[PDB]
Amino acid sequence: MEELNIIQGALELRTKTVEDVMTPLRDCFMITGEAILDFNTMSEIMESGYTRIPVFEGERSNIVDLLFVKDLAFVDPDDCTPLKTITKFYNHPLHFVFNDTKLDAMLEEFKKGKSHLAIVQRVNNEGEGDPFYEVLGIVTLEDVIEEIIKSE
Amino acid sequence: MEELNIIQGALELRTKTVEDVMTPLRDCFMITGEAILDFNTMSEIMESGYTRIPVFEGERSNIVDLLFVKDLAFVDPDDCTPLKTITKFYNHPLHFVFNDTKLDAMLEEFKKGKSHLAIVQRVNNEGEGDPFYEVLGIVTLEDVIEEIIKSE
Ligand SMILES: Nc1ncnc2c1ncn2[C@@H]1O[C@H](COP(=O)(O)O)[C@@H](O)[C@H]1O
Ligand SMILES: Nc1ncnc2c1ncn2[C@@H]1O[C@H](COP(=O)(O)O)[C@@H](O)[C@H]1O
Repeated sequence: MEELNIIQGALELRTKTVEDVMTPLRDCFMITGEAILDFNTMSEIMESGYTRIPVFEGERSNIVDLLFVKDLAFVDPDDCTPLKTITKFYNHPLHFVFNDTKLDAMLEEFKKGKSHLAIVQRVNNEGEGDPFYEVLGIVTLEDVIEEIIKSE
Repeated sequence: MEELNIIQGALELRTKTVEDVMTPLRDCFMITGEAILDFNTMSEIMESGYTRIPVFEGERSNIVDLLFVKDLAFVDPDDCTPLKTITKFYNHPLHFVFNDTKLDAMLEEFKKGKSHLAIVQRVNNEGEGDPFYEVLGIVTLEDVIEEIIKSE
C-alpha cells in the first residue's frame, strides 16, 4: 500500500539527518550577489524552475541571501537592476541548520514559520585554530516529504 | 510526535476524496486563453507565486490548458506574444480526476508520472438530457501532502 510506505518513512524520520537528503552545494542552482537582472539573467533564473535561488558572494560556500522568483515580478529588464537592490528590499530570512539535525526536527521547524529552505552547515574542528562553520548544501521541505512518501 | 500525526493522516488517506482537499474553482488563480504576454500580464502571473496556472477559454469552468511560470523564461514582453503560442508550443498535459477519487489513489497517480496538478470534475446527472462533466476546481500533490503532515 501507500499507507505502509508512508508509515515506514515516518518511522525512519528519527534516524536520518538533513545531510542524508540534502542537495549538496555543487548540485545547487545558485547566483552571485553581484549579478545584474537583465533579460538573460532573469531568463536563466526562470528557466531553472526553482522557486528559491541561494545568493552567494565570492565563494559559492559564502551564502548571504535568498532570491525568490516572485521577486522578479515587478523587475523591468531594461532597467538592468542589480540583484543587491532586490535582496535589500525583500530581505528574505536565511535559515541555517546542522548536518546532524534529525529529519523529524527539521520537519517541525519547517511547519512553524514560513521558511521551506534551510542552508545545511557543519562545524569544521580541524584547524588552524578557530573552528569555522562549513556550508555543505541546502535542504527543503520537499526533500523531507520525498523521503516520507518514497517507496522501497 | 510528528510520527503519530503523519501515520494518522496516512490512515485517513483512505476515506478522504480529492473534493475535500481541493482548491475550489473560485479560489483558483487562472488566466484566459486569449491573454497577451506583455510586461503587466507576466508580472501578475509571477506575482501570484503559483508554479501552475490553469488556462480557461470563455467560462472559467472550461479549462483548455496549463501554463507553467517556467514557460515565461524565454518570452520577451516587447513582443507582446499571445498565450496561445506558448500553450501550443509546450502543450503541458492536462489531467482530470473525479471528485469521489480517494486520496491514496490520487497520491499513487501523482507518483507515477510528472503531473502534480489535476483538474477535479464531477458528473452532473441532472438534465436536460445528456449528462455533462462539471469542473469543480484543482487538486495538487501539495494538497494531499499537507493533508498527511498537518496536525490535529
Ligand atoms: N536552487 C536550487 N538548486 C538545486 N536544487 C534545488 C534548488 N531549490 C530547490 N532544489 C531542490 O529541487 C527540488 C524541488 O524544489 P522546488 O522546485 O524549489 O520546490 C527539491 O529536491 C529541492 O530540494
Ligand atoms: N493557480 C492556482 N490557484 C490557486 N491555488 C493554487 C494554484 N496553484 C496551486 N495552488 C495551491 O497553492 C498551494 C501551493 O501550490 P504551489 O505554489 O503551486 O506549488 C497548494 O495548496 C496548491 O493546491
